[PDB]
Amino acid sequence: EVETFAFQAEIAQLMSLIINTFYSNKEIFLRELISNSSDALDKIRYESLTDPSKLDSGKELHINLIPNKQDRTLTIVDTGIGMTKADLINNLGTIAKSGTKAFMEALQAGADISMIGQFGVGFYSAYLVAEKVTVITKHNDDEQYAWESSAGGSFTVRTDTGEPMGRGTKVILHLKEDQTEYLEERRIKEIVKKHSQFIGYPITLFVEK
Amino acid sequence: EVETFAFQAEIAQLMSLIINTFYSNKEIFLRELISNSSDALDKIRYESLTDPSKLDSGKELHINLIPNKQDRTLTIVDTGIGMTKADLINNLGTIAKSGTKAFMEALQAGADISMIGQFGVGFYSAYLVAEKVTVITKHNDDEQYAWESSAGGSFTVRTDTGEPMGRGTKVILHLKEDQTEYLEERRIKEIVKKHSQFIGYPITLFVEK
Ligand SMILES: CC(C)c1cc(-c2n[nH]c(=O)n2-c2ccc3c(ccn3C)c2)c(O)cc1O
Ligand SMILES: CC(C)c1cc(-c2n[nH]c(=O)n2-c2ccc3c(ccn3C)c2)c(O)cc1O
Ligand SMILES: [Mg+2]
Repeated sequence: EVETFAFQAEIAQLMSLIINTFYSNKEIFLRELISNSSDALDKIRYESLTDPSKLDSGKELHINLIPNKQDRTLTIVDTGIGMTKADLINNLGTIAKSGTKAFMEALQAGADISMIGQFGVGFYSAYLVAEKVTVITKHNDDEQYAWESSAGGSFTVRTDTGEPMGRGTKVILHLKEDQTEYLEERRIKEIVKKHSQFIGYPITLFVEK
Repeated sequence: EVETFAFQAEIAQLMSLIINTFYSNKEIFLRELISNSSDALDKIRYESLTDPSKLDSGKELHINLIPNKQDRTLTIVDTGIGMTKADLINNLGTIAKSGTKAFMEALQAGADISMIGQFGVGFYSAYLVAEKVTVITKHNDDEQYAWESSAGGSFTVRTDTGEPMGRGTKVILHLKEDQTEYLEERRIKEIVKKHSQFIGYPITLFVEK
């Protein structure tokens, strides 16, 4: 079964702002997702200091970047703590209602779209480049779930009974037709170096066949 | 009773690096602490969406900056989620062993001390300016505790039975004698504007009598 939900009104506003504001510095989406993965990795790392069994679902803490030119998708995989079904539905674990409001007030006072991550809602910058986003996630305390949205005010959640991930989150960006530069190896490397050079976990850029 | 602990060896190394490396851009300490407070505020905000009683210990989410020229202290107060005694002792809730190692490897590959927060250990940059740091914290699930360290490889934890804080964390920096500029109103404002201008919670700079 696929369940369909409406975004809270503030998030629907934020998504529409991101989709419809003219803003050419779109590459910041990657740093925001990589920063989310690092946070999730910190979370499982910290919990595992008190309970080492929480790593039975996989001991390696890393981030993988997977371009696919045939599907026109960019996928960011991490082996972080993942999210429960309730986390997914509660705006992907973000404080999105209050962060959106503070963010949009900051935009009126001189802030820039690239500061979206300082308000806890950097995930939604995926819609700078993507027409649709899928989040597949597995938390130790729950089953594997897939969240999906093409904006337009709604999102879906379903169980993901295919290939298990052990533990972690996979964000699949279905890129807009004019944003395929973010599938290019040289472009991804350039962005990682500029905005995410020194982070606490290995980043592996997959190459294509 | 005051209990005395030894830092793990990696943290003692990191603290010694921060204290003994020549590095003039010391003002970044404030952004790191303010960023920690914002994270803790995000935490209580997110938990309160599922359980509004978690705000019975105080509903306002903010950050206060308190200089005191007579005591030569700078204090950052937030009403975030706070920390338990175990969190305090487990390196202040940080992943400090693994973050320190990754950080110091990053320092060898071109990173700079100001990137300390990208490795989850920004708190320890307090020792750029402070000879001693006190952390007084109150989490909903525990009693009020005071953590303290003047570096030198050890720290103390005691109960703090004086003035309750409801919920949150107070970081008291006892400034080094040559670092009193960070008590000046114009200096604090300048630093907040440069590094922490757009964040999701109000920052109030206290003035002095
Ligand atoms: C939100 C997006 C979809 C996302 C989430 C997680 C994730 N897995 N487990 C977690 O706790 N997180 C996480 C981490 C940071 C976050 C939130 C919410 C707000 N911030 C700042 C959630 C991830 O690893 C990658 C991601 O791109
Ligand atoms: C660590 C210092 C002392 C500190 C902690 C908390 C705090 N209270 N409750 C929390 O969870 N945190 C917190 C927040 C962020 C953190 C950690 C550890 C690593 N990062 C990145 C801890 C605070 O509000 C202010 C602070 O300066
Ligand atoms: Mg952060």
